[PDB]
Amino acid sequence: EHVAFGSEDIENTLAKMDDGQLDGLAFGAIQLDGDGNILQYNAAEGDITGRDPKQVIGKNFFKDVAPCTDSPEFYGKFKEGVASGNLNTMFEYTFDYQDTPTKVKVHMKKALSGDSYWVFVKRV
Ligand SMILES: *C(=O)/C=C/c1ccc(O)cc1
Repeated sequence: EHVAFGSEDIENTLAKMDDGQLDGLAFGAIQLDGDGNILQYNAAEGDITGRDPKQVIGKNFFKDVAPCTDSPEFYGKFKEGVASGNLNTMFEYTFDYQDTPTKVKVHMKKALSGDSYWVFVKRV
């Protein structure tokens, strides 16, 4: 899939993409509901993080899968955006729960229709 990380229309291009289409992206992509439950999780993310994309669907990202992101700097920004109904933030972060610390760039952006939210990830 020919889509770049951080592109200004990314929510339109990814919108309603099925699981197989998402696996073709060059960067990690997760779709969360407003509570942080995982709706979609692509192959590129599983390769970065080691998690199995099939097993994490339905788990809570902030409680279960990613406690290192349960902080003001990640989860706090997510819940603020869910509450306001808009979200578009990009920052660097370190994942250090199930592996050696790994630095990434994260882009969280509200998905175009409904009340769903994207978390995009690439290595830095
Ligand atoms: C810290 O606990 C981060 C964990 C994590 C980040 C991203 C993922 O896709 C899965 C786990």
